[PDB]
This record gives sequence, C-alpha cells and structure tokens, in this order.
Amino acid sequence: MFENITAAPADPILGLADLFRADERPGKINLGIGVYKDETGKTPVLTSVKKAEQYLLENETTKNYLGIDGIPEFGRCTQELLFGKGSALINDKRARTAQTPGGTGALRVAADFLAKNTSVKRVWVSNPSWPNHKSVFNSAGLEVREYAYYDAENHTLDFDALINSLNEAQAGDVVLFHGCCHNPTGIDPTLEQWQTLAQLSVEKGWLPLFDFAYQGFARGLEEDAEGLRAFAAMHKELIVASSYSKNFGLYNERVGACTLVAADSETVDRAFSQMKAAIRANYSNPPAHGASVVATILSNDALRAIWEQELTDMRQRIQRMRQLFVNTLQEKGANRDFSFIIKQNGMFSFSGLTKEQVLRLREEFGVYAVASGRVNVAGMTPDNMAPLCEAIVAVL
Amino acid sequence: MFENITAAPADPILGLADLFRADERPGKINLGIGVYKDETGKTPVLTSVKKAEQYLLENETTKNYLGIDGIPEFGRCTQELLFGKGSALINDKRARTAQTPGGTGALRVAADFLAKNTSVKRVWVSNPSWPNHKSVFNSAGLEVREYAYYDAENHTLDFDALINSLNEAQAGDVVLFHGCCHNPTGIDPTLEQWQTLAQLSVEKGWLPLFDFAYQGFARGLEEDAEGLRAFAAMHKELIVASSYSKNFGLYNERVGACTLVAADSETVDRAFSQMKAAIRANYSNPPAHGASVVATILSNDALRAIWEQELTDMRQRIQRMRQLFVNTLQEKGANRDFSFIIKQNGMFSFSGLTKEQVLRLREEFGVYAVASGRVNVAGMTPDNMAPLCEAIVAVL
Ligand SMILES: Cc1ncc(COP(=O)(O)O)c(CN)c1O
Ligand SMILES: Cc1ncc(COP(=O)(O)O)c(CN)c1O
Ligand SMILES: O=C(O)CCCC(=O)O
Ligand SMILES: O=C(O)CCCC(=O)O
Repeated sequence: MFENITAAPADPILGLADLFRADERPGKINLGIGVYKDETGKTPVLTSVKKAEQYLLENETTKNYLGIDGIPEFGRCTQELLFGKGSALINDKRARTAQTPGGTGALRVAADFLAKNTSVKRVWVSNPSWPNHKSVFNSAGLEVREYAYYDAENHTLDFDALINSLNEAQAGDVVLFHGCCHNPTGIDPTLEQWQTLAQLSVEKGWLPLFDFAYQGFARGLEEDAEGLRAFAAMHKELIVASSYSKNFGLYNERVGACTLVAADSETVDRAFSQMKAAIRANYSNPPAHGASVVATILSNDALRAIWEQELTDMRQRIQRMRQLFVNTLQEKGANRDFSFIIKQNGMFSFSGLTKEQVLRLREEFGVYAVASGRVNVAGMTPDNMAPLCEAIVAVL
Repeated sequence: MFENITAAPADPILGLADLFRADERPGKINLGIGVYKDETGKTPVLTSVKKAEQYLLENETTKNYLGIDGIPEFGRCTQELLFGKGSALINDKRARTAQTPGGTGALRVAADFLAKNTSVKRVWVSNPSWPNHKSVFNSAGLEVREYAYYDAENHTLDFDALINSLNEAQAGDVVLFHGCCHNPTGIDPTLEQWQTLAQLSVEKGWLPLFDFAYQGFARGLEEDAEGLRAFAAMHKELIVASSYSKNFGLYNERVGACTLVAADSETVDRAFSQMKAAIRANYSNPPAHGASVVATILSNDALRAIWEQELTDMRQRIQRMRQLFVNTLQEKGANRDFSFIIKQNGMFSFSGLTKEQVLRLREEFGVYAVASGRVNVAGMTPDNMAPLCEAIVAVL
C-alpha cells in the first residue's frame, strides 16, 4: 500500500522554476536554469539538428529496435570526440560505447554496472558537484564520498585539499571527475593538475569515472577533452559518461553515452556485455531519435561544420556574458572583485552570494538563483545585465 | 578492475537474430522477432507517426527538458486509454502517469519505486512470461515468484493451477498481470476469470502491476482494457506499465508509461513524488520525441482516426495469419490439431514444438523460432506460409 508513503523533498533546482513561473513581477530573471538561453532568452533547437531531423524524417524506414548499445555510428563518433582520432584506445578496440538516455542514464548504468560486477562500494564525488550525482550513485547502492574542491575564499581549485582528501580513498574506489566546466564551481584543473592528478590516480589505483557533459563550452571540443585524454593515456581502464544534451541542444531527447575502456579488446568486450545486461534490465534499448540526429550531424562534413559553428557561438555568448556581468557590476558600484568569474568556464559559477542574499534578491527583486549562490551565466542578456547587477549590488 | 568480469550469457531472444542474419540459406524465415512485420516482411513506421513527426518538425521551438513525468498531454491520454473516459480514477484524480523510456522503463521504475518505498519483496510473474521481467525486478532487488499459467497439454489458461499457486502469495506481494496478448502464451483470462481473479485479488491483498504492451492487438483498444479496468474498479491502488512500442510502431523511440493509482488525490500525489525521485535518479527526464508523436496523434481527431485504422489493420493481419498457419498445416498433412492457435491473441503463441524440433527446423530448414517453441505469427506472410508449414510438418 501507498497511503503511508512520505512525500519526497523539492529538487535543489526545480523548485525555483515554479516560484519563478508564478512571480507576479514580470521584470524577473532566472539564473538557476542549468539550460542555455540565447540573446533572446530562448532555448532554440540547433539549425543543424533541424536539418538533421528533416533528413531523418525523409529517410527513416522503420522504428525497429536499436541494439542495447544503440546506433554504431553514434558510438564510434562519441569515441572519436572523447579520445580523439588516432587514439590507440580506438585503434586497439579497448573502448566500447553504449547509447544511453542522457548523461544521467550513462551515470546510472555505469553505476548499476559497477555496483553489480565489481567490489566498488564508494564513489568520490567532489565538493560541490551536480546534486543528482549522489542520488544516482546511492540508487545503485554505492556510497558517495566527498573530496574537497572549491576554495570559498579565493574562488578556485584547492588542489592541495583535493589530493589531500583523495588519499583517504582506497585503491578500488571510483573517483568521479568532471571533464570540463565543473558544475557548479565552473573551476577546472589545468592540463598540469590533470596530468599529476592522473599519475597520482594510477599510483593509488582509482577507477576514474568522467562526467563529460559540457564538452565544447570551455575552450572547444578538442581542448575540453585533453584532461580525459590525459587520464586515458595513463589508465588501462576507465568509464566516461558523456551528455549531448547541452552542446547539441538536444536536452529532452535524452542523448548521451557510457563509454567503457579496459586493458584490451577481449576484456572490454567481456565487461561491456555485462554493461549491456544492466541496460536491458533498465530500459532495454535507447531512444533512437536524439542519437540519430547526433550521428548524422557528426558524420556529415557539411552539417557538422554548422553544428561546430553553432556551438562556438554558444560558447562565445556565455564566454562574454561573464565579462558583461563582471564589468557592469564595477560600474553599478560594487565593492568586491568579481574577476574570478571571467576565469571560470561553462554555464555555471558561484556568484559568492549568501543563501540569505540570494533569498532577498528573489524576494525583493525577482532574481532567481540556486540556494548555493550558483548563477547561470547563460541566462544573462545585455538587456537584463543592467538591472541584474543593479539588484545584486543593492544586496551586497 | 574489469579483467576478471565473467561475460554475460546470450539473451533468450537476441541470439537468434545473429544466426539468422548469417544463415547462408536466403530461403530462411524468422519467427522469434517479437516485432511486427507487414505482408512485405518489413516493420514500417505508421503513416500517422510520419505525419505526426513532420508536424513536430515544423512546430517544435525548443528541446528544453520535460518534467520528470514527461509531457502532460501524453499522461492524460494514456490515462484515458487505460481506464476509459468517465473513469472515476481520472475524475477523482487518483492516478498519476509518468512518461518512461518504454514499457521496460515503466517496469523498472515501478520496481525501483516499490523496492525503495514499500515492503514489497516478491513479485509474482507468471509461467511463462516475458523473460526480461525477472531481470528487471531482480535488478530492483525484488524476488520473482512464479504462478502457474499455461496448460502445456490443452494449450490454455489453467485457471485452477493459477489461483492455486497465487494463494502461496502473502498479502503484500505484487502480482504481475498481462493486460492482453499474454507474451508468450497468447492465452488470456476471460472477462469472467479477470473479475474473479480481481475480487480474489482484493481479498488476499495483492498489489497488481499490469504490464500493458499490446493494447489493441487482441480485440481492440477498448476491449483489451476491460481486464485492467475490472481490477481498477475493485482496487484502490495499483500500478500499470504501458508500452506504445507495438501499437504505434514506435519501438526504438522508447515510448511507454508507468501509471500509479492510489486511494485518493492526496495519497497518489504523495507517492508519485517518490516515483518521480526514482526517475530523476535513473535518467532524469524522458525522451520527448516518441511521446510528442503519441500525444499529438491521440489528441488529433483526424490523425488518431488514421492511427486507429492502421492498428486495426495490424491486428487483422496477425488475426488472419493464425488461420493461414493453422489450415495450411492441415493441408500440408499435419497430424495434430493446431486449432488452439486461432483462439490465441497478440503476436505470439507457443507452436508446441520441442526445443529439439525448433532446432532441427532451424538447422535443417532455416526457420527460426524461440527455444520455447514460441512463434511470432506476425512474421508469417502468405508467401512464406507455404514452405513454413511444410518444414514444420516434416519435423512433427
Ligand atoms: C555535470 C553534469 N552531469 C550530468 C548531467 C546530465 O545531463 P543529461 O540531462 O543529459 O543527463 C548534467 C546536467 N547538466 C551535469 O551538469
Ligand atoms: C509483455 C511485455 N512487456 C513489456 C515489453 C516491453 O516493450 P518496450 O520495448 O516498450 O519496453 C514487452 C516487449 N514486447 C513485452 O512483451
Ligand atoms: O541545472 C543543473 O545543473 C541541473 C540540470 C539537471 C537536469 O536537467 O537533469
Ligand atoms: O520478442 C519479445 O517478446 C521480446 C522483445 C523485448 C524487447 O524488444 O525489448
């Protein structure tokens, strides 16, 4: 029976939406969206995907099931996006990709895989991190440990505290990294911190699980992977859960992948079969649509050229909204160096506002931010940058 | 590490496909597909969905995330498809539907819901049943009990053995029913067996979990639900996992739903929130595509009229391939009453062939059937009905 089931709490994101889409003051602003918005304040569908969809609409002849791993062309592409082209990983066939229902689905299946085929009991998530991480892992039955990361004072990657907390991890634990655009700090390890953090990762014997979901939002497709790639040079085994929900604007089509790298072809094919069984038990096979779109775009030199350009457009909008934000504040009369904002990558960053400040900002000005003072830079337009920075200063 | 992971076994369906799509004898036939095929031997995409997709292609303006429960219009529609129109269930708001990645995803989330919010430890699957059921439930951590069902001798619903085995179930167990087209027997409870089986279900206190995936393939959309509806009149709580993969031909888009019925609005909304948390932890939100298609079709009086007609077409093809099969055998010279075939509904039925017979049929004739002697009636065309029945008789 259900009558005594105790109602769940409000999600650390979703709640805002509602008080937002209710806030009688239309002059409002929402910065706790996590989704991208253009200069208009709309989340359009990429032209490349539109072209991609009409193509499929014209070409699909059946909607018969996909393999448990989804569409091959999609798999090989993500592989090349992650590890590059001449990646031995690929050439030796010690990587197997499965199309999953989004980055989350990739995480949960890597979870159910690990949690039911290996002795991995704990997964080291950083402090802070995307909130759903824990829920995902915990639902697999695994425990979520936390390694330090953010430096509240200096607004940076406290590498010391980082390696420090990690040592408390036993050889055998899965340590969860963010390929680029660390949600929610927006602070990322330099190619040098990664390399050391990778070598120190083989020595202690960590099982790396890369959450790669904002590839292309920091520096570009290639650059944004140099980290994962660094770990993938030293490690013989690893798991990477990629999400095409942001960079291809395919949010709701649930497009992502769970790549598995093992020492060699035989071991990866052996383990992957078990990864497949984890999927058949979850949702059987993946939703073709979003992936068909992503496969054709990436395999079409013309359509890919457009996509790449569209992505760089998004990257640059955000990459400039940070400056507008920072210097507009300096004009509005702020007494606080917000420069650290410019240094950060991706859609997110921590404004440095107190849970109290973020509350009066909403309550007295209609500006919505995550309780964590996390602010979505992509929800800022030149049009609202002025009143935004205004409200913020009034509450500093 | 993965190097010692022991490779998984071959799926009780998928293995065939491969020896099929390899069998050098092109005169082959595949009857262990589980998917529908037209007179051509192709799994086309419904015209209504094609029209539905061009509509969306023309109308979508964003691919922003769906609610954890997916699209509302889809939810209300499935609700009306399941419980009917004037269903108090609907009018009192004691039913909440969540768009899930297919019937399987609906099952797994009902699983993870139950397994993490109620004392339900075992789920009574029938003997036999769709093989992935167990794997789904077991992956939730719940145990799969088995109640008798098929009558190998008389090829029928052994009601006695059925109610019989069920009594060994404690008030508190989830008993898994098949709304219509029992995969794989193709044998279904009459409106009268259902009603008794429903009343005897409230008395013992079972938690009904209806796997509804072939709605429209037995008698029609309305008729095919009179069972679920019977249980939903007597019960104050129940769960139904519906799949739009067959009847809308949307196989690979993963379209399905997990409906939850509780005693009243307050309890259902309270429990459902927990069902939502189970989803956010699994894949976050559902793939919009397949569901958008299904929502518009069902909400468009014109497009729905076409869909309904297309479905009735499929229903009748299968519903006639059974006769062709039966009487062609009687002509080919069979010494065995295969009449029971005509009595059965849906795409599947048990030919009554031994695992040995099905093997020589494949090995010596290129006819593929599931080890269980299960035969997919929708893979039979007038063109291959002749050699098929021929091979079968030669092995009787
Ligand atoms: C770091 C991180 N990982 C995974 C995801 C999931 O993306 P998806 O909706 O494709 O699951 C997100 C959501 N933005 C995220 O921020
Ligand atoms: C009885 C039963 N339940 C659930 C399913 C799942 O359908 P889906 O691929 O939509 O998950 C099937 C597959 N035919 C089935 O036969
Ligand atoms: O805003 C975020 O970072 C969370 C997005 C999670 C999701 O859309 O599933
Ligand atoms: O043939 C069957 O009945 C199994 C189909 C299962 C699936 O397609 O996931």
